[PDB]
Amino acid sequence: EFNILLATDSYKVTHYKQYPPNTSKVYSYFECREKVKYEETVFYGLQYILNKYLKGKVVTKEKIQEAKDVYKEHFQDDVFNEKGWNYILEKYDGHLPIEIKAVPEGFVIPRGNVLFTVENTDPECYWLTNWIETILVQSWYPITVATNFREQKKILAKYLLETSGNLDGLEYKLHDFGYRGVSSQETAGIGASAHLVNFKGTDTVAGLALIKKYYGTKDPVPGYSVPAAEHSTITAWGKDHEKDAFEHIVTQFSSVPVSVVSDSYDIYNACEKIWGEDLRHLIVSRSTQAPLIIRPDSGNPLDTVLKVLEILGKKFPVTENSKGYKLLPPYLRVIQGDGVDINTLQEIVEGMKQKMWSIENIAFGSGGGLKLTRDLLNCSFKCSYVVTNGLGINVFKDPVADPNKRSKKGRLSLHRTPAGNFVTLEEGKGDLEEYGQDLLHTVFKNGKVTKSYSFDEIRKNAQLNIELE
Amino acid sequence: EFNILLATDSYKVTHYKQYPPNTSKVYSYFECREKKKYEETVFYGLQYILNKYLKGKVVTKEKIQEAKDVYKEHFQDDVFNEKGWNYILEKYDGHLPIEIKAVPEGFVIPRGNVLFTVENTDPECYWLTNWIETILVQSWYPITVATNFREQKKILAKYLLETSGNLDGLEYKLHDFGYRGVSSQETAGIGASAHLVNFKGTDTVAGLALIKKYYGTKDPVPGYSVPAAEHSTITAWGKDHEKDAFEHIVTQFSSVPVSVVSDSYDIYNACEKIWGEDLRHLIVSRSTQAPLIIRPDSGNPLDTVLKVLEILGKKFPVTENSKGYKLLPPYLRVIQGDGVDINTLQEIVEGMKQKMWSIENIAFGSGGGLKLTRDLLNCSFKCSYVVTNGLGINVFKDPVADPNKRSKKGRLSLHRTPAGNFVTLEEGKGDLEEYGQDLLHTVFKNGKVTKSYSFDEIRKNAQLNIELE
Repeated sequence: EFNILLATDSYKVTHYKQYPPNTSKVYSYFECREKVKYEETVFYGLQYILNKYLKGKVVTKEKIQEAKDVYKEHFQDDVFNEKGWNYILEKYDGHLPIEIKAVPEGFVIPRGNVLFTVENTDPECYWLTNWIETILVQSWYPITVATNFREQKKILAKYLLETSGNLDGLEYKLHDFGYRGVSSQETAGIGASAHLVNFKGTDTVAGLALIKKYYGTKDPVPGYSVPAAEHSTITAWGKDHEKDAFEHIVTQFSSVPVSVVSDSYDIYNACEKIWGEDLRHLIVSRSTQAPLIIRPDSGNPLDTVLKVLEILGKKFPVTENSKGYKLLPPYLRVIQGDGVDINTLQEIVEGMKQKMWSIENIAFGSGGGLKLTRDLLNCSFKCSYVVTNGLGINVFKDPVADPNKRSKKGRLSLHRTPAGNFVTLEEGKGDLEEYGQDLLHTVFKNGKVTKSYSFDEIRKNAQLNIELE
Repeated sequence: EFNILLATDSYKVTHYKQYPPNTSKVYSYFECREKKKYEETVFYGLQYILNKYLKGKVVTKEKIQEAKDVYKEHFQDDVFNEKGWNYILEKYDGHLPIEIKAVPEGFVIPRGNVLFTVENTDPECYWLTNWIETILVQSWYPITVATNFREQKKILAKYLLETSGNLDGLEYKLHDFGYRGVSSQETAGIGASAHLVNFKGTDTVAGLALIKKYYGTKDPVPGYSVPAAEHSTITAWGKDHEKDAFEHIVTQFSSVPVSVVSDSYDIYNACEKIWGEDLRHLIVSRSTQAPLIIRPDSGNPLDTVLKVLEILGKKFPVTENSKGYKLLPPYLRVIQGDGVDINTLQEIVEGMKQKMWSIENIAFGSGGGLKLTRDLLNCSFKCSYVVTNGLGINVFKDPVADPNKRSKKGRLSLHRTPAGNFVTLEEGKGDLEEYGQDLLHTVFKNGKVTKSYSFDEIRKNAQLNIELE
């Protein structure tokens, strides 16, 4: 079972002895510190952490003893604050005397703004604020995943709108195929849930269950998939029977969309001769609700997509839409799921546009051929205010060799500007009442989640301006 | 509770309808595919996955129903092999009819070799081999982390030996500080355990629990830490009292090693004036077993390390070791934990060597200021052999635009070559017995872990040649 006393950076075990004597308050905050890309971030994922790890009785006699014994061996010394943890156990029935304020989940906020704050609600637990830094800082991951997929969606939306005149199906243009490529089962759930803030197509089932348990959606599930082949279901037929494989698969899945990986041996032969000739009769008979989705999975992503489209464009009836772009028939689509990061996504849709192919023809997969870190958005947790001997003091770091690492001073609040933008006020200045109400909400207090958001409101908060029309 | 029926890529749910009819066997393998440097990989982490996710009764009626319900909504269609899963539940008491053979954990194997194979042990469960690809492929992470840290260890060892004449303390030269920068609690444990294959210093406690549970060590713990300050415990004293903070902390931890982050405001002033003058008397009095460890954490990693060393060398008595390199007194050391990836590590030690500073003077920390992916070592799982209508056929992919993605054919085995290197035999050629014993051993069969390795064995297997000498 998870033990919060063992879920911190080792050195933090020793910090209660390092703060100034008679420190009653330690107040800290999280931001995506400022540095033309990633100018605004989606705040998402804290609610998962609050619920899974921080809420309720998180301290017990057994957990304290377990922690004591581990740290004794780990430090080769007795440095563990048994008394402090016993105090939380005895006084608060193991509930953390901590208050956390945060911007609403799904909110899109410019870099360099306070996103959440953490402070102890009991003077005895001054050390607790930064003990939980490590666990809270991991919010960097869902924030960054949600932000990066939103930035990909912006690109897709721009080009889909330009080439088609609408945004129909945008939420299905970037399918998450990343399950095998993440570092653990837990990460798969978190990352997928972050993808699903932006999109609805996913092969990472773990995301659904996390969203259901921690957020909730009006719909039965937040994300969907369709039958698709992998290389093993094609190659198992034998090198000379790729056509037989294709035929079997599209016949098994004749009334639903089906994606068929087409590059096991020769993607271009597969498109021109197998799909485009030998099996063409099975493709042109398919319903608009059940297209064949051809999947290349190798070679230069851009060149391969453009060549596949040209091949298909000559074997199938192509129309020109109202915007002047070429459109495959509705029973035939392409998905490119190899090497698609934000850069190559941009490259492919621009390349298609230059060749007069509608973005309607294509979808993308995120997974193979790819990497986001805590430093991408400079996600950082810092102490900004302490009370020692009853005197509050504004604290910060400001390293001489890196002004970018300067942290904020004093008690923080988030506000609307007269123009309707966000501004973070420092040094308790929000109390001057010149900038209206603090936009942060208390979301955790003394062992209880005090405010939460459904996955539906998170998605609405995370919407693109272009979607808002 | 974890449900294996929900822990695969969604599309795999549909693959039982896509393999050739009358297929009784699907045999698949994992390799770190060669790429036309990371020439050798540490095989590590499968045992964790076998134990946590695959062994024992992993199928129940409730899990089948849970999956049935999820997939019905997720696919908006009833595709789901309920009968196939029922069969495993009824016939094998929910144990997976799968055999996995693997190279021993800790083994260091060149790229392009079979590391493990997977096959169904019952004809009815041909579909199961690749169902579990997703969960098994996540072994990419502990493999890549263990491999990357071993490669960093190689560099450290090379330079430590050159500048000092020995490898003393090598296992403590790269401390894991990466807890807050990974994507989840589970990843933290996995990644830390992989770091610990190579090193002993860690602030990620989760690594210890995982090792104890899944591998085991003679020693009580596989990894250690020491007291250390973070910016909050320094900055909380107020900008005018950094010296007071330093004094408090080193006095609190007078008899053990103590690391003190010294760049809150001005790392160079801190070293020269605070440590080097004001508090020098508290430093030169310390034991060799309890050094002060100065920690810069900002600026150019190389430039800052060299400048810190130059400062300290002028304030403290420096010796010249037998190799002609400068050495700080034993009560004083430096740790650089910002921006230290393999490339920067190399730059720093080479930079130090150029300025005649022994590597004895420095340690490094990983995590913060830096992102390994599945494609780094091209960790891949592919089907190479199937039996259809009683006939075995050797199968593979070989995409025309990317020969690097060609996969191996037929039944595989791993062998020592006459010169003592490694070779993977394809097409069942291992059966000819021309190459000695198959190095792959059955580690999993029909729900049981059949062979396990201790963490001590893994560490021994993963040793550097330089350590062997």
